[PDB]
Amino acid sequence: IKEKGKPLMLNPRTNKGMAFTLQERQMLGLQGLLPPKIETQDIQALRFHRNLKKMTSPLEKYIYIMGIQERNEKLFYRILQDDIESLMPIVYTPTVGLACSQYGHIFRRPKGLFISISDRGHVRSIVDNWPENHVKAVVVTDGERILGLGDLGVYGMGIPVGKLCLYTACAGIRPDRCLPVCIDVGTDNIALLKDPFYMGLYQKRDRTQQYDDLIDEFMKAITDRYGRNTLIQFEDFGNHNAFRFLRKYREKYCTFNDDIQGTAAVALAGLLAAQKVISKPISEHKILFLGAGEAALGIANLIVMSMVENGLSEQEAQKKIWMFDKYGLLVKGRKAKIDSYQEPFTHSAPESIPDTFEDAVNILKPSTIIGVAGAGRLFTPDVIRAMASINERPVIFALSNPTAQAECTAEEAYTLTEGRCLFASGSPFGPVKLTDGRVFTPGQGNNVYIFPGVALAVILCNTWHISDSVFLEAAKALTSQLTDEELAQGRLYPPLANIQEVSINIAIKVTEYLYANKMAFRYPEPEDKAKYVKERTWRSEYDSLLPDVYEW
Amino acid sequence: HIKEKGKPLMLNPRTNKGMAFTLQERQMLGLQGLLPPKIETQDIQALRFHRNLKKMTSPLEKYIYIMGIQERNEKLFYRILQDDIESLMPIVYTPTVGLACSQYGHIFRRPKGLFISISDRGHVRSIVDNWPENHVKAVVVTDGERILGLGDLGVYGMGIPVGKLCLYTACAGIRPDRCLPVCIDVGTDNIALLKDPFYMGLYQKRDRTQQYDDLIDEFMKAITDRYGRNTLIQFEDFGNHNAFRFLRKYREKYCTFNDDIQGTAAVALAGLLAAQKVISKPISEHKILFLGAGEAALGIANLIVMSMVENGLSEQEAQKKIWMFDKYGLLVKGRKAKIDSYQEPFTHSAPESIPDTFEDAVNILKPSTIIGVAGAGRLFTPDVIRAMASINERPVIFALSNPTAQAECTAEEAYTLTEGRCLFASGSPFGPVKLTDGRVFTPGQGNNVYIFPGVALAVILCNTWHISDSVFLEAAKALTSQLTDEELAQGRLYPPLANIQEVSINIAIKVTEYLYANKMAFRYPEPEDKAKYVKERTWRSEYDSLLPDVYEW
Amino acid sequence: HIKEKGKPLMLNPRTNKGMAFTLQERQMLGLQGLLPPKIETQDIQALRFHRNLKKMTSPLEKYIYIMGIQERNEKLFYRILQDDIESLMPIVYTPTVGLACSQYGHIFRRPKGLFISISDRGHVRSIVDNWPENHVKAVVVTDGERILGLGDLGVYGMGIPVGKLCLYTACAGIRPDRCLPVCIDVGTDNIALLKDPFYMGLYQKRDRTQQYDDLIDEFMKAITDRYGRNTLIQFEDFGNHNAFRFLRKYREKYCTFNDDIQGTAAVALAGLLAAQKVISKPISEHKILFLGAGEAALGIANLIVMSMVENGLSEQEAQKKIWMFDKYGLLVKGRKAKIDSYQEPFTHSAPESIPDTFEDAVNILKPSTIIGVAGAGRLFTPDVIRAMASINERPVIFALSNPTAQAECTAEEAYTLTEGRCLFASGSPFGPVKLTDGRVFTPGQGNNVYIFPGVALAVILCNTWHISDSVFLEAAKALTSQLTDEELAQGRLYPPLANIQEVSINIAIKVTEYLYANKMAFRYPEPEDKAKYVKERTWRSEYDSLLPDVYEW
Ligand SMILES: NC(=O)c1ccc[n+]([C@@H]2O[C@H](COP(=O)([O-])OP(=O)(O)OC[C@H]3O[C@@H](n4cnc5c(N)ncnc54)[C@H](O)[C@@H]3O)[C@@H](O)[C@H]2O)c1
Ligand SMILES: NC(=O)c1ccc[n+]([C@@H]2O[C@H](COP(=O)([O-])OP(=O)(O)OC[C@H]3O[C@@H](n4cnc5c(N)ncnc54)[C@H](O)[C@@H]3O)[C@@H](O)[C@H]2O)c1
Ligand SMILES: NC(=O)c1ccc[n+]([C@@H]2O[C@H](COP(=O)([O-])OP(=O)(O)OC[C@H]3O[C@@H](n4cnc5c(N)ncnc54)[C@H](O)[C@@H]3O)[C@@H](O)[C@H]2O)c1
Ligand SMILES: NC(=O)c1ccc[n+]([C@@H]2O[C@H](COP(=O)([O-])OP(=O)(O)OC[C@H]3O[C@@H](n4cnc5c(N)ncnc54)[C@H](O)[C@@H]3O)[C@@H](O)[C@H]2O)c1
Ligand SMILES: NC(=O)c1ccc[n+]([C@@H]2O[C@H](COP(=O)([O-])OP(=O)(O)OC[C@H]3O[C@@H](n4cnc5c(N)ncnc54)[C@H](O)[C@@H]3O)[C@@H](O)[C@H]2O)c1
Ligand SMILES: NC(=O)c1ccc[n+]([C@@H]2O[C@H](COP(=O)([O-])OP(=O)(O)OC[C@H]3O[C@@H](n4cnc5c(N)ncnc54)[C@H](O)[C@@H]3O)[C@@H](O)[C@H]2O)c1
Ligand SMILES: O=C(O)/C=C/C(=O)O
Ligand SMILES: O=C(O)/C=C/C(=O)O
Ligand SMILES: O=C(O)/C=C/C(=O)O
Ligand SMILES: O=C([O-])C(O)C(=O)[O-]
Ligand SMILES: O=C([O-])C(O)C(=O)[O-]
Ligand SMILES: O=C([O-])C(O)C(=O)[O-]
Ligand SMILES: [Mg+2]
Ligand SMILES: [Mg+2]
Ligand SMILES: [Mg+2]
Repeated sequence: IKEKGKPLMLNPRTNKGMAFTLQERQMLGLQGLLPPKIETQDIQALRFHRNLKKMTSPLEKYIYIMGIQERNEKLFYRILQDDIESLMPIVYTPTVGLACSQYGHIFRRPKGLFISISDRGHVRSIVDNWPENHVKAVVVTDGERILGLGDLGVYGMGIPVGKLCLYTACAGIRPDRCLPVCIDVGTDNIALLKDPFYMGLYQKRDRTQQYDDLIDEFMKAITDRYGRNTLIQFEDFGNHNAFRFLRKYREKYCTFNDDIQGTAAVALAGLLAAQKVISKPISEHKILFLGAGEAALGIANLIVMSMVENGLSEQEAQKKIWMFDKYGLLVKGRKAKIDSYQEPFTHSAPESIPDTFEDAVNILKPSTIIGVAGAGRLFTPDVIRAMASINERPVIFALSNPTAQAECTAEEAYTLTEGRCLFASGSPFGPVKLTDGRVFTPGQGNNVYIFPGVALAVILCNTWHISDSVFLEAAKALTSQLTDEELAQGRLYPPLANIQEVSINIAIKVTEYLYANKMAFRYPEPEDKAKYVKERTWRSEYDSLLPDVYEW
Repeated sequence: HIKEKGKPLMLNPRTNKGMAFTLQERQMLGLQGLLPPKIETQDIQALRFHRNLKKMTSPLEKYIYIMGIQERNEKLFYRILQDDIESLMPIVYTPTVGLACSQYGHIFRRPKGLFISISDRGHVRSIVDNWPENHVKAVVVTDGERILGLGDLGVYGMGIPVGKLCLYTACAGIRPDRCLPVCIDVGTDNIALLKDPFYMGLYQKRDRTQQYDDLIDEFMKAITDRYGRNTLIQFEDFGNHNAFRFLRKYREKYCTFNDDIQGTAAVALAGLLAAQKVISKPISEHKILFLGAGEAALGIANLIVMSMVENGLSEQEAQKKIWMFDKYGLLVKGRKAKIDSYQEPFTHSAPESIPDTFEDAVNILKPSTIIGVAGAGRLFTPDVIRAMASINERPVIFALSNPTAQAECTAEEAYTLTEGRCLFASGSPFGPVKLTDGRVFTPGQGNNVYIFPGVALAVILCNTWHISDSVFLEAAKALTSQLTDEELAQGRLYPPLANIQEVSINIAIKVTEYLYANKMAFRYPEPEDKAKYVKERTWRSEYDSLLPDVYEW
Repeated sequence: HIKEKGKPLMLNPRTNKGMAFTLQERQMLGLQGLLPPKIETQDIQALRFHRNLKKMTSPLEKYIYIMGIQERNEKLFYRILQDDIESLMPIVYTPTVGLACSQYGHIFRRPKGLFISISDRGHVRSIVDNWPENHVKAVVVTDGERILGLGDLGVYGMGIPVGKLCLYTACAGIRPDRCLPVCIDVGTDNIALLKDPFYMGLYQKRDRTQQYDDLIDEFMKAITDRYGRNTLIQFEDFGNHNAFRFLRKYREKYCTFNDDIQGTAAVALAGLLAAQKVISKPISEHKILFLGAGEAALGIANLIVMSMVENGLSEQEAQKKIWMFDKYGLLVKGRKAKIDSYQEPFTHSAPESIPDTFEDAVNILKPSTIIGVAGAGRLFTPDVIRAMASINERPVIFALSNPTAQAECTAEEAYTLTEGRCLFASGSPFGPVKLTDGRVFTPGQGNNVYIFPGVALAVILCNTWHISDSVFLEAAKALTSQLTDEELAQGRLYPPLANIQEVSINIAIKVTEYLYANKMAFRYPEPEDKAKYVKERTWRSEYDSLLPDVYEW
């Protein structure tokens, strides 16, 4: 450290609080600025857990926890490590959605970097104002699709912040390497345009060429300063923007879209867990999507990929996937629009065309339904019953976030199918106990299981581009951790409590893959990939700040 | 002008404006992108705070929130306090500060002052040199032995100096960067705190050896060696034995007063003088009974004596009108319970019947004014109050013990049980009391917050070197002289807390006029307009421009 | 963009522009008033420097002045060097750097690199972490045992790494903030320096135990642990024993070369190849006699062998054409004086008469080329030169020892005593020589300054991990291929120092083309235009704008 005195306490990266040793206090001029008491991290973690028990509302817990990030960074990640299953719903979905919805009302300090359309031509100067020099990972949003909550504008910054908290908490990616970015080009959210506390420009979303040119400039500005292999994770962008940006940049920059590719990886891993229980033939698979956007087309393309990898044709796989959007079932000649990514999953109309999603369950008789509409409880009791009628063990994935936007609950799923269904949710549900005393612990089909492990590997390997097949390996490495006990309880994913261990093992496997496929440019290639990744994880343990005094 | 730019301007609460950093400021000082594109006014920030607060329940949750602002955006903190000081005084000051000190270590996020332990001994100078501010003018110091009526809280007592200096700035516009809260940690005799794993002081019993005196000496020297021999040092919540002997040892050697003796003396008297204006009771017929013979008791009594002496009476026949009743019973000549030097002048020949209870002391001595400063709970019982309503047409009842739980009685039971005839003041805030007959009594708060800001400002601006007991007499006069007829007519013996800013400045003005008149001011030259002089040197909560001066040649 | 403003921008020579700080820059960055109202161009600053210099006498006074600039205004320093590198090369480099190192401690004002002593042992990491620059790409390191021909100068030798890295930037446009000069102090065997009170190293004799190897190891690890395993480490002036065993121990384990072996090998060869172009002497008839069998001797010999081997000859019959004559006399099989591993291939069966002097070795062996690398003075005597002019129509005479005093002979006495028939190169600079018959010979300087910049730039930009002897062979080819006919026609066996910038960049370009072709480059992606790639990444001496980006919304 180059600074001494009070600045060590005002900088949350360095502030240890009362856990500054007596030597550190004397040698760095902190003596008297701290109480005479000298604490351990274990005492601070305890103080935190005592105060958290007295708190009632999840938002109040979010303001407290996220407050600690701006006061004592080490302690922030220590309390996250202490019980991440407990705190995931608070720092992440669903509470982060509540946080974003009124970000401007709970604001205390900015977090991450803000690039506005008014800053077009000057984005380098902005990027140059970020104090950290060795940034390896960027999570960026323009706030247009923040979960199922729609266009929240600059309020969307809460999502990148949450994502990069989990980079560190799960994978042990260095916080000071992490850069959360919000692109502000306006918002079409009229409620926010008359909110006097809104933190963005008071304008409707700029959709001219200035938009595309701004994202170009942001991409050039980031890599110019930090490195051409700088990982840029796109999050909660609008459908149209999500896709064309992913394709326009995936060959030019080290990028991926968490909502398309990250979701695809966690969904499949869930379906591969389900298929290990069911053990049905790969020919008797009809997958029906509620929603035909980022998450739908993403998951679909990666299913096809593992089906092609595991037996049948590419054209055989696409006829097995069906999609029902806002306008009706995706069928050739339908009056409503079809984009180029929806083409492979749009089919010639069947005998009768469904009006509602329940009619589509009965007509198509699918073995698995997946909900990514962000449109609320559309896996109605009838849809769930009909799905349990048609299948001995139906697969119901209600992945939409947050909880209110979810297609159905864990209880609704396990009850109406009499404990037959294999269930995963995007937002976390607790264990379900049915009338006959059977306990079902639902798994969370959320891209939190992927993006950390993937990100760490891509960084540590100095990888330049991320193919769809990297998300296949993560999908395989996630399910390859699920034990027989955990699946006997109905979990299609390992427990959220072990997501650290899971994300590390995923990074190791994705590391091995990237090296074996000439995608790693970190010379020299390490022998023990396990020990390589494990000895490079950031730790929440306080470091020594004492200068090296010695001998002569 | 600022010496630093970039992220450090936001990490420093002295300089952080949040989204009130102008576009130009963001671009020139390298903040562009580090803040949301939104540019805000303090008015918008202020409004964000109030909507958040309306909306919390527990007073302690409000304390953690408001005091949090002081470590994020200092300007906004004081703007918040200024917007509605009466609302927030209960939260930042008595009683909620007591609740906060009682678990200071359970709610700790950042330190908020200078900590000088008994281990830090012979090295106090280097610790004072670790304080980042160069021009400190005002120290409030405690050892935590007498935090309100909550007794020995040790380092947990730091909450009190912090609160006091927030009010230096909020009431008198004394500059925060010139303010230094200090906690002297010599251990605590509070066994509950020694068993608490979150305690912030040394895990040891209160050191009462020579080393305690040697440490306070070294502190007084270290502070004045760095910041100046006329650096204001306010002693707060030190506990009877130490408060007095330190006041006397240092009052002529440094620029130092004890707030719990002299401050509370001045506000009590100002309350008694406001009471005199409605009663007009002949001076000879006055009789004051104190519940307690401690710091506040003896402080208030010495300023009453001085006021009586100034108005005709002699020292001896003024002291004869003051009785005191401590934990061992009434104070009379040759009792089993001890009588210290300061208590002797008020220890009189035993009456006919020596009372065992305080109610007996009322019915015997038949006092006109009753002052409670015991910190021992609800000792002004309904029967104590009734007896006062019987003996006196207009009984004066000052229940000054803090916090609210330790007060001798409420406003409710004072105004009720005297049939709205009493003249009442509390130490801790009470709301207006409506009696069955429809009359609405608004109780005034006899708390030293009405004194220490104005006096402190005057002393600082006048470069005063030593504070006489006579300054506090002038403070009391200055304070009561601002009480309007209409406010005295609703039962207020003090101006409302809502106006404590202008009251505090007016006190400061009057005290500077006095300090100059009596050749106690050492600021050259003497200004012509003392009102204009004080008013133009008050710190403002309005954001300063941080823009470099850019101009054409 | 800069992180700091105010006086610190002037106290840091990396950022100080002096009066070239624009009005806007002064006002926004808080420099207004700290600088004279005058605003200047680098052209005016440059002009101020040259008028001051024209006008000093002693070379050492010029060295103290120019090297002073590097610690005041770095941009201006390199601008100065760039304006006229040929003029100032004698002052900042050989020979005046030798004079400077010989009394480095008498002229000391500021330190100019990283000092790692044998006392600093097991703690080398913390010392490397004290260097304020985060992105070091190029280290030049010495232990001071072999500073030029001046031998063991200890810490006084630090002058040499400083000089080398100034030329990294001046010649190859390698970024100064990425450059780290290092001095390893393990004591000195120089008794004169141990008696000097101004000596800058430990007052102890050169430690030659295991701890010396353990320290160099720890240095190699500490540097690469912080800055990267492919961090270029140039070994300079280490002394025969250590130079070779460290080169071999580390050449395949780190990105490291020895400049006094491999650099001087490449420039010597480039000189010999330029000589071949005018003589066209059949390969079989070549015979090279070295005065010295040290670092430079063995380095140059190994690159000659490789060039001959590439052009048809075998290893054995190439080595048979190289003879060496050290301090003990000629090197032949089974002599009293020792023969180390690296010397064996060149140690041949004794001729008819074993010479006692070097002149005898010429008259016996009748060599076509004579190379002096003894650092032992004027050993190429008039009779040595005459004998060469007799034996050879066009004798090749390379007097490469540095500095000027230690050179084997001058240009004057080479061109004179061979009647302007010799092909000559010096290690230290000589002016043009006009003979009585009117012909004017311009001597070229066979000095490794022509190699280490270009090679270093290539290695850095190509992210090369290990340097093969073959890279230096390509450097030699690249260097001589820039020698024009007109320059070779005035007696230059090297391009002029005036053009060393573009020569150094062209070397770098050619070496990058080679490193990529032979899969030694690890910078992804491979660029299409290698010339454009190198040229667009050179550091420029032109001031950068330090203005915050201010713009309207
Ligand atoms: N669990 C996870 O890890 C994860 C990851 C990414 C996205 N999601 C969630 O998926 C949901 C949508 O994500 P997206 O990025 O695909 O959004 P999107 O805009 O790309 O896609 C929405 C799709 O759903 C359709 N739809 C909307 N309302 C409908 C209705 N009532 N009936 C039928 N179809 C309807 C739309 O027409 C569109 O095709 C959100 O709730 C989001 O938070 C979850
Ligand atoms: N309103 C104000 O401005 C203000 C200022 C200072 C102190 N106070 C309050 O006054 C109280 C005491 O302050 P202090 O510094 O004088 O304390 P202190 O320690 O100096 O003395 C307390 C006195 O009360 C007596 N006492 C204790 N218990 C008693 C009982 N049951 N019956 C009768 N007497 C009893 C003690 O013997 C002693 O004489 C505290 O609650 C404090 O918060 C209020
Ligand atoms: N137009 C105006 O508003 C106006 C006019 C004249 C002076 N001033 C102010 O007065 C100051 C001049 O200082 P000076 O050195 O001549 O001493 P001074 O004579 O003005 O003040 C006397 C002492 O009180 C201190 N002091 C003044 N204001 C204070 C505050 N708000 N909080 C704490 N301490 C305070 C000073 O540091 C000094 O030690 C300037 O900072 C200036 O802002 C303002
Ligand atoms: N970032 C810079 O500009 C900079 C400056 C000085 C030195 N260095 C580097 O320091 C290196 C020493 O270790 P290393 O980085 O090579 O280890 P490494 O090569 O094993 O690390 C591989 C990559 O992942 C990054 N990385 C390692 N641990 C990480 C973590 N916990 N979170 C996020 N990213 C992580 C590294 O920065 C590197 O880019 C040198 O190789 C040198 O190149 C970098
Ligand atoms: N021009 C250049 O680029 C360049 C590069 C490196 C070294 N040099 C110079 O070459 C000289 C030696 O360098 P080195 O590293 O090879 O030194 P070294 O210590 O490796 O060896 C010097 C050699 O010269 C021999 N020698 C010494 N005195 C002699 C004498 N009187 N007669 C014959 N031989 C004698 C020694 O025995 C030894 O073989 C130094 O002056 C040095 O400055 C020049
Ligand atoms: N138009 C232009 O002039 C232009 C175009 C492209 C890049 N650049 C420059 O190239 C750099 C990009 O760096 P990168 O991280 O992509 O590595 P890189 O691939 O450009 O360079 C390869 C290695 O050489 C180093 N390097 C480059 N120039 C150097 C110098 N002058 N001195 C010392 N070391 C040097 C780098 O740090 C890196 O380790 C930028 O700093 C930029 O100024 C300039
Ligand atoms: O409204 C603000 O800018 C800051 C609020 C806070 O720090 O609480
Ligand atoms: O206990 C600490 O040191 C910090 C606590 C917090 O920031 O809340
Ligand atoms: O500045 C100088 O000239 C010398 C400094 C020193 O000897 O330390
Ligand atoms: O953050 C998430 O959980 C996911 O990316 C989503 O958009 O629903
Ligand atoms: O702080 C106070 O309100 C007072 O000084 C007391 O001690 O009660
Ligand atoms: O520095 C030089 O010129 C050369 O490396 C030498 O050692 O003579
Ligand atoms: Mg998302
Ligand atoms: Mg008090
Ligand atoms: Mg050398």
